[PDB]
Amino acid sequence: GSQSTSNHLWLLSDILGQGATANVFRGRHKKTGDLFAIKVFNNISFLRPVDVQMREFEVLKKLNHKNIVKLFAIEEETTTRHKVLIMEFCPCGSLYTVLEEPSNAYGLPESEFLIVLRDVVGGMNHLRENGIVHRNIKPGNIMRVIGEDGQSVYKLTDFGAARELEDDEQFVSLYGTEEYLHPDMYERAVLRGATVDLWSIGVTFYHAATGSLPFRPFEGPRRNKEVMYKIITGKPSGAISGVQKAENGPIDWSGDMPVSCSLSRGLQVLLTPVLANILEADQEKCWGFDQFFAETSDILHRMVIHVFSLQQMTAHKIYIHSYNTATIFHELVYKQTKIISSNQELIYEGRRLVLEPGRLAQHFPKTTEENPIFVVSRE
Amino acid sequence: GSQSTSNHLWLLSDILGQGATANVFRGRHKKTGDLFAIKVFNNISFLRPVDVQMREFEVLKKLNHKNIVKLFAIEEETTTRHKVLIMEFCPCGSLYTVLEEPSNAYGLPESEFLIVLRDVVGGMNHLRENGIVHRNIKPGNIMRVIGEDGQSVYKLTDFGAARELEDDEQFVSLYGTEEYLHPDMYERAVLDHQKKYGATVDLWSIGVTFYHAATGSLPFRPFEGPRRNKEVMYKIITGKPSGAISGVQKAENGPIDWSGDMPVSCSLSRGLQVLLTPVLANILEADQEKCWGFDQFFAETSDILHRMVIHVFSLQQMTAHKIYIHSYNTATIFHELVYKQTKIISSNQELIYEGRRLVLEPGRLAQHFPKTTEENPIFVVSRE
Ligand SMILES: O=C(NCCCNc1nc(Nc2cccc(NC(=O)N3CCCC3)c2)ncc1I)c1cccs1
Ligand SMILES: O=C(NCCCNc1nc(Nc2cccc(NC(=O)N3CCCC3)c2)ncc1I)c1cccs1
Repeated sequence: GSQSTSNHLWLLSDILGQGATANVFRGRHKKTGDLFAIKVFNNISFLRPVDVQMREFEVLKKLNHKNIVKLFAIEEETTTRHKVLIMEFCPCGSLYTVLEEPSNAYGLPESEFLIVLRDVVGGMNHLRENGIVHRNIKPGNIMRVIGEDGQSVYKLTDFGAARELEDDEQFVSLYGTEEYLHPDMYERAVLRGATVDLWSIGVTFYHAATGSLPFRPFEGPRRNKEVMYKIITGKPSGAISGVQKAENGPIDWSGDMPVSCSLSRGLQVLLTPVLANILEADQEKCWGFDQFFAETSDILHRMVIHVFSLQQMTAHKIYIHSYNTATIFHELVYKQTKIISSNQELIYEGRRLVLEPGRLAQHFPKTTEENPIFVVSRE
Repeated sequence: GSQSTSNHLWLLSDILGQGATANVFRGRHKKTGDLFAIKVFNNISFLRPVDVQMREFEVLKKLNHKNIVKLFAIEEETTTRHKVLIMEFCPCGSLYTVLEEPSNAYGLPESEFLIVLRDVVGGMNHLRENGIVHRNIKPGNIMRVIGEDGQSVYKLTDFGAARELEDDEQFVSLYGTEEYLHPDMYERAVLDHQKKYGATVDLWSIGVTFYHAATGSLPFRPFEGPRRNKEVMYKIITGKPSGAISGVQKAENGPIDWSGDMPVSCSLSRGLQVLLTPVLANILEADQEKCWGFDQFFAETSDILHRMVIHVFSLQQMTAHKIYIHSYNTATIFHELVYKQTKIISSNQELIYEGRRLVLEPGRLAQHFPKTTEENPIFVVSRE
């Protein structure tokens, strides 16, 4: 069948998404023919507590960002009178289907990954500025939109398990007397969450970088659930992935990106610390947000100088800040090349290149994979 | 100063209750003049997420029981149009004020206590049947109402911190796929963690409440009292050896005196204490894997409520004894309970009732024993 509102119309066979509590359909405005995604809650859904039901509406009401799938309106279904959500339609689908593309079997292209990095981060920041916590971030609900400039824009959606956090202050005054409180209640209301998203993002970022999941059972994630729980909960600090090659074999843990990572070493080495800190179940040790945004911004504010090592026959991306000196450039070159700065001899556009030790990165000549700054070691 | 709605009117001076997010006032209905309690929220309270604000209302919409303060209507205040709660008014007040009665300084009388036990369990069962957790139960919240027989009825109220908890079991794959879920989320995604947790916090509060009612004292007492010294309070509640039902700080910065038993000054029969302490001990456990479930709690407490009393008097020590026994319990178990309180070996146990040696058949049921009273009790002497 079909359903509608006074402004929109959709067919139930036009499913875009299915979940425990709701479906999302592709609909059209009755007068313009403009496309929208309509989220409609199911009967099961109405058995949850009313205040829980109210959460998503309240969360989406708070958000308006380029990296959050846009809420256009809340309308009433003509027959049921049930409130539905009218949202931005993203005909390209999600980071899920992108990752299904073969060309992306060992990770997104470096530029597209950086896009993912920028947009997911921008979305998180927005959730954080609004006291929101999503709790179920996955490639499947990070939607892709081809922007004005032909470039992808990513946008978060599916805030079904989301909720607003509050500072404790409103709760505490709430209990007058403490003599009857449970220890936990006491701890919470007398003496004195969000990091769950950071974990999901960490895993999402891992998947985008490698085409693989960081933690997986030998049998695969869906089938071995016991194993999975031990892996993520028994994870050595600093580790980024743990895999089981054995039927009931031990977990091979790693602190670095796998060898087939689609990203340059330049970026791998920046990305790793970020993952290691967010993929920390112990809330004590996981990064807080202000640090997460700061470290990722530090990745995104860098420019790239393309280097090619002629002695090693390898290509390199140097992630440097526009204000960084040449001294620093050479140091970043050594970090990947293992050619001491003293022995680094450069060549640009067929002629030898010499850099004042105090020149600035934004005044280096323009480089490209096709036209890089060559390095060689001169003993 | 005063406020109003279409139907009710209250004077700001007539405050019945006062808290962080709301006040409760005594009002009258504009036509009938019937008294009611009215809960009015403060502005600060509206800074909370709307869904949180909703809860108390959505809770009170679900509840209907004799042990839960009744909701009459949700109306709007005339000047602000904010929603207010029209509630059953309880002139008598709460279990808290009852316990402020001099005669209750060492606990309630067995008769009230048993009533308090029954009602609280009844209400807590209603909450549990509706997935609710109160979270802030205390004598101050437990309202007292005179029933038709002149007997007390107790009723829960003040659901300011309450919420209705989702049963995770009811749905399949609430979260679509798990590969990206934080471990806590994964747990909820595949494992009654939240419902089992929320449940216990009310059990604890109920424990402290019953201990208070039975003794006139709080079980966990820093030397300066709970309000004065929160670090110790916490250490005591957090550091309590299992089986312990109280911890008291006798002196300043002194060690703690732990007890697994009721204090000797307790106003309850030993018959009742022996039954109550294991209940107190298993709900006053901070340890999730050690504490009782709700089901045990209900089974164990109803075990107490569905026992009959047989009044015995021991000629040995000249003392009276309440013997808590099930209508289906046998003579065998009766002499057992008697010895536990009397120390008279079962065999030496010679009984006298209404001036005649009582010969209990070996297997007859405690339902077919003589009806006793504190005034007409079975006497028991040793035949040595
Ligand atoms: O939201 C959810 N899940 C997120 C998805 C559904 N929800 C929305 N979906 C779109 N757009 C969309 C959807 C599906 C497929 C596609 N297209 C493709 O996949 N293509 C086309 C080109 C290659 C493959 C686009 N917009 C806005 C929304 I809100 C939920 C699932 C269960 C409860 S909620
Ligand atoms: O709910 C709360 N606190 C619980 C109570 C307030 N709320 C209600 N209160 C009554 N009745 C009532 C109350 C207080 C006192 C009395 N009477 C006395 O104290 N007496 C009478 C004789 C001697 C002293 C009666 N009914 C229904 C309700 I809802 C809150 C405190 C802060 C926010 S909420």
